[PDB]
Amino acid sequence: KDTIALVVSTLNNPFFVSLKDGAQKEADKLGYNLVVLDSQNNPAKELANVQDLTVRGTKILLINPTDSDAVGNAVKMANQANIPVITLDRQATKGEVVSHIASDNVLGGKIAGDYIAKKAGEGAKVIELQGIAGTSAARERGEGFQQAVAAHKFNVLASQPADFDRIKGLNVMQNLLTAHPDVQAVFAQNDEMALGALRALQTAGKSDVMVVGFDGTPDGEKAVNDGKLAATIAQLPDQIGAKGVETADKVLKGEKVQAKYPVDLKLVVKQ
Ligand SMILES: O[C@@H]1[C@H](O)[C@H](O)CO[C@H]1O
Repeated sequence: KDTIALVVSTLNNPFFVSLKDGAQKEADKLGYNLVVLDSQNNPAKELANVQDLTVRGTKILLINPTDSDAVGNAVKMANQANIPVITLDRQATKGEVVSHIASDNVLGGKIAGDYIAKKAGEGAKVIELQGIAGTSAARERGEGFQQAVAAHKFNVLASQPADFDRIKGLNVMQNLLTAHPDVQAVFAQNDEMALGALRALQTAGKSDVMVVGFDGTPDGEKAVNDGKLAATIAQLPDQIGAKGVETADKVLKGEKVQAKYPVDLKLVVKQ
């Protein structure tokens, strides 16, 4: 059996658990052996992971970068070892990559902002909880959101990273709340940060603030259904993982593939 490796940025996020499951299901279907390694949001750990795999008989590397710019060295190592690289969800700024599979994050950010404008109104006072700086995903969602900002004349009270993490999201929101009690809406660049922000609002007795997340994870969708989260932009993590293994199969089979494969987004609201 050929071995495909999946190096994921972290497993402490339901989104990446789903991405891993999607890849696992497809590997099983296509008869591949899937090795999963966790970089734990650490570029140093990611590099060590890739160095390790290059001598394990790995046929293809599926990588979800911890950082789009820092991952370059790891990609170049796979390149030297003649192991084809396919990036999933986040881009690699440097190094040779055969294919990239991800959502349109610029569109996602604009769509989230447009929905805020539709509910809280034009000129609304907003806070943005950004993802990990250095990732294409955070960068693109910010750009998209900025389009909605200019379009809807939003007043951005504060924008700050909470690293796609639920606990950091809670703490950052708690601190921002004390300095900006007049916030009307929050765009959280992923559901984990959105759920943390909701807990901060809960602790603070602020039920009047509209929160929009991103991912459509099981927890994210439940909160929308329970009326706590106003909306989330659903991605298809499982399909990103499956598409990665499928593309890996073609490459190994000598079939040529597209350099970029888009996966659809969907706005999710209650009802
Ligand atoms: O697209 C993914 C998901 O939003 C995840 O929750 C954080 O990392 C991003 O790159």
